Amino acid sequence: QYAPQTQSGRTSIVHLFEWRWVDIALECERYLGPKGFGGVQVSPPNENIVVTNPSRPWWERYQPVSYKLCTRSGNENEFRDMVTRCNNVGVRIYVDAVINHMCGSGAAAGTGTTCGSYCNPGNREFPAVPYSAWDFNDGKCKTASGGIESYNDPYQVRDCQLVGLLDLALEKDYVRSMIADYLNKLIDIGVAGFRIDASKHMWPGDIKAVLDKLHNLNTNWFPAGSRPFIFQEVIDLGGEAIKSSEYFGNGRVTEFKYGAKLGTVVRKWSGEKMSYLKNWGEGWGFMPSDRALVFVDNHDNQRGHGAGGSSILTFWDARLYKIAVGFMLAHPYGFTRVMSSYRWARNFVNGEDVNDWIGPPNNNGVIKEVTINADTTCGNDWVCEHRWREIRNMVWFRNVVDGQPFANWWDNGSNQVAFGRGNRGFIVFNNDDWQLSSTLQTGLPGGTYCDVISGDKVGNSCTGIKVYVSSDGTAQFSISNSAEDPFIAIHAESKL
Ligand SMILES: C[C@H]1O[C@H](O[C@H]2[C@H](O)[C@@H](O)[C@@H](O)O[C@@H]2CO)[C@H](O)[C@@H](O)[C@@H]1N[C@H]1C=C(CO)[C@@H](O[C@H]2O[C@H](CO)[C@@H](O[C@H]3O[C@H](C)[C@@H](N[C@H]4C=C(CO)[C@@H](O)[C@H](O)[C@H]4O)[C@H](O)[C@H]3O)[C@H](O)[C@H]2O)[C@H](O)[C@H]1O
Ligand SMILES: *[C@H]1O[C@H](CO)[C@@H](O[C@H]2O[C@H](CO)[C@@H](O)[C@H](O)[C@H]2O)[C@H](O)[C@H]1O
Ligand SMILES: [Ca+2]
Ligand SMILES: [Cl-]
Ligand SMILES: [Cl-]
Ligand SMILES: [Cl-]
Ligand SMILES: [Cl-]
Repeated sequence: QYAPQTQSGRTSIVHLFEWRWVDIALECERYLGPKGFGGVQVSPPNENIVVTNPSRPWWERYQPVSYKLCTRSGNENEFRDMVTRCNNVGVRIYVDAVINHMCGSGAAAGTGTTCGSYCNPGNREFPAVPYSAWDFNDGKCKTASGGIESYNDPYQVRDCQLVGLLDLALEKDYVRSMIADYLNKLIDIGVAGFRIDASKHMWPGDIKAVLDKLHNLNTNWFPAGSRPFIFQEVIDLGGEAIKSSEYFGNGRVTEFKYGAKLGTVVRKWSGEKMSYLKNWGEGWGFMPSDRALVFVDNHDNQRGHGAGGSSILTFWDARLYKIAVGFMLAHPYGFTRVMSSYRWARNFVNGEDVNDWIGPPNNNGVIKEVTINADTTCGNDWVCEHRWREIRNMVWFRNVVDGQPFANWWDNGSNQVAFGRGNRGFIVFNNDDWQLSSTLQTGLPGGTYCDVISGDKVGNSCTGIKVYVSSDGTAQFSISNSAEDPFIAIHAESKL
């Protein structure tokens, strides 16, 4: 469950948050395949309740009403087409599996659902699965309200309702089997693995019991005997009762400490400095690298949901975000996930974005297609960070340097740092309020290399900055603190 099952040599996934299946299929073919991306995390593909107040928020997709593959992203045929087309160009599909719960316990009964299935939340009836009251944890929960009152009590976190959502009785083989049947349908379609939503809210052994029922991956695209990649969403910043490590036996775990601490460092908040990153990884108290799924931001915390707070860097802070994403994609720690977002109208009231519910770009609730501009950006308010040169080229960097060790660290004792990956790549950052002008050991063979942050190698030449590396492996890096992108990255495949 720990191996990502990407094509050999492909080292990242992108979250194409709220994208439609046909757009992802096209994106695999025209972009992600050719640009070396390993895979796509998709939004929940199972039927959800329609939320009309507020009007179609993103988060309605975390309120399941059946396991039918029919959502605002598309129907089952479109989903299958996507998985087929993406796998056929070497880009894997990872599903966001919403398995801890069904919809809100206070929701109305009816067929206000994305495929038209009936449900009666008050009576715990989901006939399209089917589930009945017997399949939920209302009895087992010991709080007066039926909700989680204290994260200090692991029983309540797992057995009570998370924000009022009906909590499935994951101890029951019936429930485990209903979930496995859904996940196995997806595996047989060709999905490579799963993000297990809300894993903190399930017992590790209940998750294990579900995972033990799972098929091997489809041999049209994977070697025989391949197990699905599992990454469990567990928020554990270091000060609550439930630990990430409780989940290591099932697969990887999201390391939320990563983006929280990196954001603080890059923002230079709380006295933090980039020079402190020399021992990034387990030296910062993180989980083992071979258990970690890492990311700068995710779909929750880029809009103030989940955890990390204001330190989280996002596309709204584009300059610093590119620096953080670049550091992450260069550093060997973890398996990397890059976010791909949409814009929304933020409205901060006493520090809270009261528009944090706004759903994807839409015409009257119908999700807009992703249009591609001549300059390779996207229209219709899709941000497409994974198309930014500075991020795409660092996705390629990580593939180029795969397997090479952290090497040749340098810092100025403040916020200028550099390091390499064996003899195959080197990166240099200036996050101080003054000039960087230093001659550094890169670990690379002598030659002239294209800086892949400012440009590209195009045939015989570089379209941006060029770095001349001496025969001894040293090079000067000159980066102004007023630079648009105050970091430079070179690697073996950017050499002229
Ligand atoms: C969002 C994450 O929440 C939890 O994280 C905790 C940390 O665990 C903790 O250490 C600390 O950092 O606080 C964090 C935030 O509280 C959780 O551990 C983590 O898994 C979460 N991310 C996962 C999980 C979910 C669930 O699938 C996603 O949550 C999102 O979707 C929710 C469902 O739509 C959305 O909630 C909306 O709907 C519910 C129903 C509503 N509650 C009202 C309704 C009912 C009855 O119907 C009443 O009984 C309730 O009392 C009412 O409040 C919410 O108000 C509404 O917003 C939620 O906001 C949204 O984040 C998440 O996307 C996943 O990644
Ligand atoms: C300076 O560096 C340290 C790591 O050397 C950062 O501390 C991190 O590591 C410890 C390890 O347990 C953890 O307890 C801290 O919360 C984490 O930040 C400091 O923050 C840097 O100031
Ligand atoms: Ca639960
Ligand atoms: Cl249970
Ligand atoms: Cl357990
Ligand atoms: Cl097999
Ligand atoms: Cl996540």
